[PDB]
Amino acid sequence: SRRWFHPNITGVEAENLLLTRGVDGSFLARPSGDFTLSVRRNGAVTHIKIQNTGDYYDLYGGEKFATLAELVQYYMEHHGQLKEDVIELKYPLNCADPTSERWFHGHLSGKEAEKLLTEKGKHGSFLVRESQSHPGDFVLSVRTGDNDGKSKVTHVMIRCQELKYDVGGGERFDSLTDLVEHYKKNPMVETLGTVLQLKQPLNTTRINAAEIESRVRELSKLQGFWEEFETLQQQECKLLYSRKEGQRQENKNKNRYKNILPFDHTRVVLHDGDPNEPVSDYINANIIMPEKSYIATQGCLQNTVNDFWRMVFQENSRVIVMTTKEVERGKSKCVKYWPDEYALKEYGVMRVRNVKESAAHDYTLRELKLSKVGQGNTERTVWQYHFRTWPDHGVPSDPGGVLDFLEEVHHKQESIMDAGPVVVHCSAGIGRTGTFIVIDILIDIIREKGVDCDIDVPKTIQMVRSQRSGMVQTEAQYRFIYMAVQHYIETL
Ligand SMILES: CC1(N)CCN(c2cnc3c(Sc4ccccc4Cl)n[nH]c3n2)CC1
Repeated sequence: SRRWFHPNITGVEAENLLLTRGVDGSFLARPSGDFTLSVRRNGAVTHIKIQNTGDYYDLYGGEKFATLAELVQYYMEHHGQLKEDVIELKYPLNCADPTSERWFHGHLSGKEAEKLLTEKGKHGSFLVRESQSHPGDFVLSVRTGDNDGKSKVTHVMIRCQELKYDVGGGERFDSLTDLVEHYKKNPMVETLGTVLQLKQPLNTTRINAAEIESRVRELSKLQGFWEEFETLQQQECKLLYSRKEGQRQENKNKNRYKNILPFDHTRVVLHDGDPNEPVSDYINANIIMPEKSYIATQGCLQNTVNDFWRMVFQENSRVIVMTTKEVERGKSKCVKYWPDEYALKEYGVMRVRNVKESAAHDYTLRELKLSKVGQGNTERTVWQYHFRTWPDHGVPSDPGGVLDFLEEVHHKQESIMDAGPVVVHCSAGIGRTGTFIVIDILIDIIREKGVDCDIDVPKTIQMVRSQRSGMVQTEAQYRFIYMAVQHYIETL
């Protein structure tokens, strides 16, 4: 449900909430790109800092995580010993705000809402807005139907009385979300039969590509970007798919970050593994396919370089995108899994030759030759695109170089008949990596359909996040994906 996240409270409001409405074990998370976990223990409120500069959520005195929901789930089911004394996350302190619900539109007239539902709704599309006739109340607007008169818009008053909500009779809810949830499971039936089924929120995030700059300006006033992003973050609770294989003891040492793991149902499975190793089928990587496909994976560790090259070989991948230096801020992010220029190396049963490096402003290109040892004729060229100028924290101020990069990469991939997924990695393989993949997916739509096409940035991000945890980490990357797509639209 993710209700333990309060998008707009203060520290003192968080302590007050935990001391007066929580008990020991009660907790909540809140933003300050930094966040805080606030936890009551022994009648006192502690605040634990979470940092995310773009690769993962770094929790002080804890582990690193792909999403806040996975962070909370870990410390609520595994012990994870969040210590400091031990800090236990027992009871979510739920937030009642509706401001990051997909169906909440706050300020919105009835005629604007009828038009929105008319132009872009279907039977069951709905939304909730602030009542204008009755200050303080709210309105639920639903579309139902099959301009032939076969459809209609129905409005329903939501009374707000003593901070509780109701539709004029029956139960009174502590939040608009509790009311919507309730009347989603138990639809409202009009007198003459029509059941007001709340099937899906009206989609407002989808735009036509030509109007990108207009939306980017809309999102840049008072900020709209943060609202839209945090409404996406609110959807991360639906993506807690199992990641059992990555948690196996034999696979623990193959994870760069212990708790950042691939979903079981999209992970890359490696076959033809030597039968000597009990578990030879595992790597930290997920197939990403827009629903050109991709593999999103972490930066190699010394002990997974051989498994990485089994992946590349097995999937017929011909292009690798690296978006990290080998070492950043003095810390290892990816071991050097390719040979020096002109050299030849064996990695297990795989052999790689670095044929030639080419240096451009933002990136180096390494032309690798990959084959299986003892089996001539399996050789194929793999092109390694190594973006080197990405900032250690945050994102670039201008998307130009990233776009020139992705364009080259796309043309290489397209030029190779029956090439496999493009491999993309950074350190953890979710933040820079998801940003680059999402940008590439959006640009691909436009490449094929021109500027006269529909794009939906959060929808695409959600779709990539169902295939690997936390794809796209921060609001800064979110804005950067917009800004990149804008700049691509204006170069055509
Ligand atoms: C006015 C608002 N308060 C409410 C409506 N708006 C949305 C709508 N949808 C989302 C998502 S998710 C998502 C989007 C598209 C398809 C599928 C999914 Cl799951 N994240 N943020 C969002 N904001 C903007 C802010």
